[PDB]
Amino acid sequence: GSSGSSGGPDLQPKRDHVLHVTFPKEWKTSDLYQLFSAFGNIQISWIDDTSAFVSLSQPEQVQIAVNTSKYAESYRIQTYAEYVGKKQKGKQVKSGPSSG
Repeated sequence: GSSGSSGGPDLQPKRDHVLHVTFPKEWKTSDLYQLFSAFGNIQISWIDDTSAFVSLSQPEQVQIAVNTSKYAESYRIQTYAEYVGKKQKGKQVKSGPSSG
């Protein structure tokens, strides 16, 4: 319990490198790594039974990782902002440059 409002932890930049991927439980760490393997060593974060996160080095890759999910129906990939957007939405016009 503490009073007053001060600073402390720095602020993190837009979560672009991160990608929200939702795959079926049937999947596994092998399916993820292997899939994204195209890029190389990555950090797969297990959130929920069907919720996972992906981390990349360069933003460019994002494009591809997104162009692949387009046709891919089994799984779905989207930008961190795009994903969260649904859950919470501040005050800023929204746009859907992708299916939807």
